[PDB]
Amino acid sequence: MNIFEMLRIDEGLRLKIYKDTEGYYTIGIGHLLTKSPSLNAAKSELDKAIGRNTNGVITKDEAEKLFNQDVDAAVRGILRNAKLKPVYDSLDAVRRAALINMVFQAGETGVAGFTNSLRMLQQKRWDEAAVNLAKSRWYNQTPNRAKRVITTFRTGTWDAYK
Ligand SMILES: [Cl-]
Ligand SMILES: [Cl-]
Repeated sequence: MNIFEMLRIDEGLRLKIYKDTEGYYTIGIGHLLTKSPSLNAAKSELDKAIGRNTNGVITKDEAEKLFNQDVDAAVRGILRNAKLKPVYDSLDAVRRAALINMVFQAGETGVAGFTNSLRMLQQKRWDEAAVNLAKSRWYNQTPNRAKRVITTFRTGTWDAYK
């Protein structure tokens, strides 16, 4: 198990424009296109991301390419974040993957805002961080996914994904 397979599990794969759980325009493996209500604005962002007139549909390869870029961006965003880098450097390899997963889903600002939980993670107080991470909109809106992420932080194994 690694970050790519983990996220592929949590986000799925769709070759056609679709709405995420919040109702936003998305494509591929969780690649948010836009937060605007317009399908057209979405088609436009897609074409621009792919580099061609797509018509709301992409190939598997295209999807995997967006995916690789987004995982890369997530990691780099963590290292560039003053609040995130420290937690991340403190963690083992599995737990690091759980951090990247939250980041990829909720944006860096998003995560950087879980102040108390980040502190708990850094202190290695697993069980407490889990409880604290659960008191969030993030958990309430996508509970089964959040649950997987949280177990990963709690245990340090890939058990929730196996
Ligand atoms: Cl892009
Ligand atoms: Cl869920």
